[PDB]
Amino acid sequence: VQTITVGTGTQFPNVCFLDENGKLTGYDVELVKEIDKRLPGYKFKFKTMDFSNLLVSLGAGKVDIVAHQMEKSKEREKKFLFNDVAYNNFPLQLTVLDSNNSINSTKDLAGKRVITSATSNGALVLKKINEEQGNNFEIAYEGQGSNDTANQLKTGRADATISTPFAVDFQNKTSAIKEKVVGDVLSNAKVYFMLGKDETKLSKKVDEALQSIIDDGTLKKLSEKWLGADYSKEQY
Ligand SMILES: N[C@@H](Cc1c[nH]c[nH+]1)C(=O)O
Ligand SMILES: [Cl-]
Ligand code: NA
Repeated sequence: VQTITVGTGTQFPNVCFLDENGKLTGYDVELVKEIDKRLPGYKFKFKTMDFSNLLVSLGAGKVDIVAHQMEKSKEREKKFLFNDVAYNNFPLQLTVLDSNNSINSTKDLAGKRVITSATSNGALVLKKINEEQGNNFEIAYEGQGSNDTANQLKTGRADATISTPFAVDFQNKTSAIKEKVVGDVLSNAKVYFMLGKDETKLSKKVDEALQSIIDDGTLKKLSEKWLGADYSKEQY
């Protein structure tokens, strides 16, 4: 039996987070556990870290796989292996306070400040748009607590962020700060596991397991539980 170390986070509610009993859980975590169950030649264990360190760790060989709703991009494919079978969609839109109707196009960001998560695909998508627009807006990276994305939108310190409907909808359920998506879909990447380029055997095994999880209806059930019925599909 080969031990596989999976890098993930703890700061994505319903995706990778610690519950009331200090147990790591959420969609990505539970999917990996389901995959492990179906691969008797492997044992999967987790290594939790800041999201921003996950691909630094993967690149240094300190984890074998990353599971954190990772969007496929050509930049990431130049460095890492993606498995073939997707396990979510992560369509990105500008996201604003529910009261704010001043922004639809990215052109409406001129002179404004956008807050995002360092190292995320959405940050890259925004960077490229900024450059296309002649550097006409500011991109900043969230911090913790009162400096997180939601709080900087609440106070007006940030005018917008970039996010996906399933995530926005879940956050809104319990928050005083209501966010909404606006405008066009800026990126429509699917979500996969990320591995080292040498890890072709493991990637194939993961795809076999994930396909069986799709085929028996388990992914439908897992996605309904964690993502909500509106975001739950038989396959992605
Ligand atoms: N989907 C993001 C990961 C993420 C961070 N926070 C929420 N999602 C990416 O591919 O970079
Ligand atoms: Cl196996
Ligand atoms: Na296993």
